[PDB]
Amino acid sequence: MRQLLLISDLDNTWVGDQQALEHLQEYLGDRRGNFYLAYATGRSYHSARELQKQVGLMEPDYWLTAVGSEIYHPEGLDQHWADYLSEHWQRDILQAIADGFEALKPQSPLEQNPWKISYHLDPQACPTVIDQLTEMLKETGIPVQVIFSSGKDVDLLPQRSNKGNATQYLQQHLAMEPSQTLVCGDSGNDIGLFETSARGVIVRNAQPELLHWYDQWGDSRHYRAQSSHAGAILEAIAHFDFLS
Ligand SMILES: OC[C@H]1O[C@@](CO)(O[C@H]2O[C@H](CO)[C@@H](O)[C@H](O)[C@H]2O)[C@@H](O)[C@@H]1O
Ligand SMILES: [Mg+2]
Ligand SMILES: [Mg+2]
Repeated sequence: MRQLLLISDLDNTWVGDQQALEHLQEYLGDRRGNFYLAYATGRSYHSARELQKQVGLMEPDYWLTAVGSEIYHPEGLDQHWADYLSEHWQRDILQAIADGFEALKPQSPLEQNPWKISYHLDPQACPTVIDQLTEMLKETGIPVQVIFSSGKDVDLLPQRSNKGNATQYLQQHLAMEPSQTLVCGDSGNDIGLFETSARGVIVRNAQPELLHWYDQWGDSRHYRAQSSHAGAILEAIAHFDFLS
C-alpha cells in the first residue's frame, strides 16, 4: 500500500560513508510512511543488529539476512520461508563436497545456518575452482546455488534463496510491484537482486563481479550510480523518480 519497497545491502552499500548514510536517512526519515524498507544483507540477523547499533541504521520493516536464508518480520522469524527453503535441501551432503576442496576454508560457525554453508576462497588459489565446485554441487541433483563475492566469499544456498528470491517473496507478501521496487547492491551476493525485475542501483564502489555482471546482463531497469555507498541510493531514488 506504499509507493516504494526499498531493498538494500548494508556493508559497502547503505553503510561505508557515514555522512551519506546520515543524509540518506534524514531524507527518508521525513517520509517514513511512504516506503517499506528491507535490509538484504549477507550478515546473520545478530550481526546485522550489531551493525545497526554501530552506525545507527534506521529501523527497517524487514530483515532479509544471511543472503536471504532467513527473513525477519517485525513480529519475528518467518517460519513459512524457513520451511520453504528446507524442502529438498540437503546441507550435510553439500558440506561434505565443499569441505573436500583444498582451496576452501570454512567460515566461522556463526556465519553458518541451516540454509547457508559458507567458505573463504584461498587468495592464492585459482578462482576457476568455484566453477568446478558449482558443477560438482549441481550434479548432486540437490537444488543448490553458489554465491561468490569480493573474490573470496563463497556461500552455498538452496536454489530458492538470494536476495533476489527473498525479495520477490516479500514483494508478493506486501503486494508491491517490481515497478515500485528498488534494489541496491555492491557485490556478487547482490546479483540475485538485479536478476529480479525490480529497479536497481549498482553503487559506484561496486565489486568487480557485480560490474562484470552488469556488463553482460545489465538492462534498462539497472542504474549504474556515480555516487558511492548510501549516496548511490539517493541518486537512484531521484533517477527512477520514486517518492515523487
Ligand atoms: O558485505 C560484505 C562484507 O560482509 C561480511 C561481514 O562479515 O560478510 C558477509 O557477506 C558474505 C557474502 O555473502 C558472507 O559470506 C559472510 O558470511 C557474511 O558475514 C564481510 O566478510 C564481507 O566483506
Ligand atoms: Mg556488501
Ligand atoms: Mg554485497
